[PDB]
Amino acid sequence: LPNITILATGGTIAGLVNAVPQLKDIANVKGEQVVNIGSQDMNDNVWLTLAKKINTDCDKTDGFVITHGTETMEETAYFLDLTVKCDKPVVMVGAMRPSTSMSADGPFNLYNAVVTAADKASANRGVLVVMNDTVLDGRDVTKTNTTDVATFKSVNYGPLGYIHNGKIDYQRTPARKHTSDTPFDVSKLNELPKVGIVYNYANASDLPAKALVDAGYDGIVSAGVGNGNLYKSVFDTLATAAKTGTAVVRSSRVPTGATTQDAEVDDAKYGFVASGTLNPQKARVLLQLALTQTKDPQQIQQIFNQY
Amino acid sequence: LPNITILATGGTIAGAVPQLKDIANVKGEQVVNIGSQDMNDNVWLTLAKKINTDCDKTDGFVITHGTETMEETAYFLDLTVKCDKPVVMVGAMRPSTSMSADGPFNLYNAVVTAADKASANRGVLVVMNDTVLDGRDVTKTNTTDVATFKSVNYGPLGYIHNGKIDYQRTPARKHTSDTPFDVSKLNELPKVGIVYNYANASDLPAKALVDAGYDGIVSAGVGNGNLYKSVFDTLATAAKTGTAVVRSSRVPTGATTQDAEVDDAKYGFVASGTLNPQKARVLLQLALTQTKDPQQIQQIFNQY
Amino acid sequence: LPNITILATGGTIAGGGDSATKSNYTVGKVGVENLVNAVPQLKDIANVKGEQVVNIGSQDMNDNVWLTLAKKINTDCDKTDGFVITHGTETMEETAYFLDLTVKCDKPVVMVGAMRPSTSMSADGPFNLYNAVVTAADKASANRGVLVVMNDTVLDGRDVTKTNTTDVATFKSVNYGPLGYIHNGKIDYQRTPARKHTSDTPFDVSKLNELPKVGIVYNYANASDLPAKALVDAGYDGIVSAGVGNGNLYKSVFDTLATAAKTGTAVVRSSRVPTGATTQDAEVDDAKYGFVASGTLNPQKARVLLQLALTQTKDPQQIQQIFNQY
Amino acid sequence: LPNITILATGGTIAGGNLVNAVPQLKDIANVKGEQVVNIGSQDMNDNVWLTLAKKINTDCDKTDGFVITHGTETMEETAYFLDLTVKCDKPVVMVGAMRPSTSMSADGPFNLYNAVVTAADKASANRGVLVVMNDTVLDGRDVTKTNTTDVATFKSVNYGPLGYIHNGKIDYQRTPARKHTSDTPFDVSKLNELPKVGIVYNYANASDLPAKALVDAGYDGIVSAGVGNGNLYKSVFDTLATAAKTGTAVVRSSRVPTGATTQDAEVDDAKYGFVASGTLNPQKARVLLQLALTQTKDPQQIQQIFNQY
Repeated sequence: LPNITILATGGTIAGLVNAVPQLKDIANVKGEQVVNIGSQDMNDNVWLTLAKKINTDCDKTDGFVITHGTETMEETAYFLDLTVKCDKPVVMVGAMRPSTSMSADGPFNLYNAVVTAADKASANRGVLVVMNDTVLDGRDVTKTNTTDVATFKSVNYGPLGYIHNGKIDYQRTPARKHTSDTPFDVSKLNELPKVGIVYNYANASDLPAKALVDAGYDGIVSAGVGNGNLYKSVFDTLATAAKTGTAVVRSSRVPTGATTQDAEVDDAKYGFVASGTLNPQKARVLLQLALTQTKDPQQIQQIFNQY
Repeated sequence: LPNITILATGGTIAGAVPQLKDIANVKGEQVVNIGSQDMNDNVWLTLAKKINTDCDKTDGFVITHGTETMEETAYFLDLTVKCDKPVVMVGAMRPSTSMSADGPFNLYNAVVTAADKASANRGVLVVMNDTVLDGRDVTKTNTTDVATFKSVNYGPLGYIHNGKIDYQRTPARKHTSDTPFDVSKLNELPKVGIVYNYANASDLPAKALVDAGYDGIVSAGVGNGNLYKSVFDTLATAAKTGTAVVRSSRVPTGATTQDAEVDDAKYGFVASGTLNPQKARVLLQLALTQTKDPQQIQQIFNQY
Repeated sequence: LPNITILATGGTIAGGGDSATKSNYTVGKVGVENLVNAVPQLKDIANVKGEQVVNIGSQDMNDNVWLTLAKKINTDCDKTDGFVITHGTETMEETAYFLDLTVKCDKPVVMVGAMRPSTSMSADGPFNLYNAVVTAADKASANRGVLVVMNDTVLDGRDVTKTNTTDVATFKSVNYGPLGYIHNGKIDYQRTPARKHTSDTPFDVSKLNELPKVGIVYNYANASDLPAKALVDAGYDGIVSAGVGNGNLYKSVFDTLATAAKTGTAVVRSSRVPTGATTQDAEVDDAKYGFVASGTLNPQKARVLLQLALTQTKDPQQIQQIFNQY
Repeated sequence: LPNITILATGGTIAGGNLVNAVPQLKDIANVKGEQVVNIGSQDMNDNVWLTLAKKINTDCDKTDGFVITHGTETMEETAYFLDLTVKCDKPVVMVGAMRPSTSMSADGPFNLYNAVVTAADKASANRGVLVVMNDTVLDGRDVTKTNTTDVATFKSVNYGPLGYIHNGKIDYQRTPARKHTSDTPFDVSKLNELPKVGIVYNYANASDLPAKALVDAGYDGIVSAGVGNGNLYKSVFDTLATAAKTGTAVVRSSRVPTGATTQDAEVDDAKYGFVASGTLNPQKARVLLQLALTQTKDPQQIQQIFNQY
């Protein structure tokens, strides 16, 4: 029986081997509370702590399972998918319903979560998210509904596998480079570059973007309209901010599809970076990491076409 | 034949479409000519006033418009148009010069819809990719796909095949002539901005708006309308002083619900239901022309 | 508190289970009682009582269960505030649309089921059950036709279908969307069906003892016409074709159906494609062959309407008007 | 430029050969074209399938890649057949139109440009047979028609597309895992007919006649479009259990459009000799069953086949 480590970052999602005695029939389960906060307050600090831990105790066990809140689970998963160097399955799991309500999704999610982490096939596929009998990759997965237990879907490329009765039928694996193939190492960092997001919409104010420049942010991510477009005010503010070193990334408020390279905006003339299929939140995770390597817009783009 | 007035706000989306002479006597006039990413309050008031002013001179209106903020203009017109004739919007996701451009057939179908007597009393309508969609619920789901506009929470109202519409639904929230919103006497609208939530979110953006005396702030929260700590503080205090705060969500479907995760009564906050951040901004604005009391905005937010 | 009656048709979707035959009235009654006890919270929103009308897996649903359910609901209308019917998920969408068409009662009738065994981890039964009761007890659910409540969403009997084989979120209205969503015991209703249902249809099954025979044939590359010929040779009143694309037919299937239609069999062209309408005279010249186009109705659902239409008329044009009204 | 062979199977999907209808075609490849057949896809059949496979596997060495024009109705069926039987390693891309070529906003022209664009990409190879529709690249195993009239109807409903196409460039982030093309034991080059496989539908009060008729005419295999996770109406179950006994191959699939029919979940497969088709819908599963029947009539082995391709 495999040894599996459950790393908690918050409250319990089930009720732990007491809560779900079935866990004992699939693996040797050990657990440790790494931190305790709501996911809406997730930060650089916790992020760095988790990747560090995973990298540290990586040889001490056969796989990890991370309980996390759902609010920003898509952010954390992507950051780990980029920064973890361990070659053992790292699986994230949460619950849409409180462990004390009727029909709590937590226990079964957990069990499937463990099952996934403990399957030899689950290795080498990146940081994984297991929700609603589905295995999802940390890159494409995202929360598509506010309350539904089925909210987590890889909206662009789809799931990796499905789980029935503790058996998984994998029929896909991600192509973009992840984990041990990324040049990203935070083992040595204590803080990450400052990157923020601004939203576009009709009559968009420039203050938010201006306020970010004046605080000297390293990076700004634009959640544009349509295929990455920006409202006049935001555009001007960002283009000058792209000439004073601030790395500017064009992404989109639209939940599926890519923000293509020089199509709607002449990225070249201004030095903007197109996020591709990464939503504002994810594009932010990648800008942050790239800004610990280079500061060259032409080099950040190449990063966005690879990871 | 019916008389149809096309109101253009941008470049063409077709080319024209000779088949249109088969369904209506079509008239048109440019109103503005901008990409929709720079759409603003001015164009809005202008479109509404015109619609309400020429309302009797036509059998129905068709508005050509860019796809980026269509869902925003649609809802505003949905709340402010007092005309009882069909108002329908169309765009094209492909340039008219392109192979397999969608604009031409989209426009045809748009006119078909405005010319159908059954299209009345349904609110402002968006017609794309052979589907009729209501102003409130429609949003852009994909950056480039021709089938991008979907009513992701409650579904479409009708589908069009060979020029006829199978209508099986009608929006229940109040719209057009049933709203207390009159923008005729207006030349300006309350200032409402939007801030995004995410891990480590900065409170600067939220701070800047407050410092500029914005009338209202819409939060695009994480999950069911939750806020990152810093943002939460800034916004809680801001509400104490008289700023209208609306919790909406960055998550594309599902409602941001009243008092589930955040204690709305305690902090003077408003929950937007199924309105996304950008649509939530539209109703908050108009709401601000009526009241400023949180419980009254909340009730407006439950009605329209 | 409202009085809600639960009519069960199969296994228990919440709790531990009996293993009882439940053919005995008294025992069936005790079986629905154990449900209330399995979901204590049900006591805070309604006085719940009930009985076991039948007990079969839903793969074995049949005309007889339907005539019974319909008659029962129509008969007990006065005695209660609303109905909640527990049903297996396999053919839930068929039963819902039959009731949607034959129920004359004006109180809410709501169907509910579960994709997970009630003894399973994270069983969905209990909460579906609770939310069905909430829906049945809400005065705003009145007049919306028969309803299916699953996974916090209120659905209408006409458009609802099962989209996935095992997902708890499988029930969706794939063409027109849901009617309302339930958060914390409250329903956000923003739509209501526009097609006539329940008391506004002319279908009365109250004196009926059996229904016209209607079967379904599938189309695919190289399809055989034997299945179609079998239903005709047995004298079926009607045949529904699950066609390819916009209701098209494979060559051999067309030939058989053309003759069937000319000699008394009612023929409805539907589609195996899970969303969108099979439209009149688009891909097939319906008027020349005497065929009916099903609209957004899928094969199973179109079967349900063709049966009812055949109690009224056997004329294709009249039947076609019916597929356009219900 | 690559030499791309457009094989057409019906009317033209562009034009109000196709090279003059889509001038842009010439910027990206050398187009040669033959009309292999001219039927509407609702009449697609075993003979055309046998013909198409042999063709591609014949002229494999003579070109850089294939673009097959096909009606939408059974596209998803041919796609899978050719996915189990093509032996070429060059890209074989399928494509069609949901709107008539003479139509306003016809989709055929751009669809075609993109199929050619797809067949010419060095990346598009070793991914199985492909179906390119509406700016998307889909494998022939999961792709299926989702709506009766929507130009966007083709989706791989269980696993997602292989890539997206913008301005002539493909962003591939997925390749199909199941074995396809050259890695399959399935060889049709010496065949003239395929085993006889039919489909029966399940629903409330379902008749057993359709099933009985296939059995009595001695079909080799039958595919059940079941309810839920492949379950069967009583009467149909019965007829089917005996059929297996009489040596008929029986595969449980589902009328439900997504998700998998699981083995020994709702029906005791071992007890009756049934095979559960997994994520294969009833018409995709007939294709695999026919092929598998050209190697074995053993249930346990057919199953295993449904678990590999």
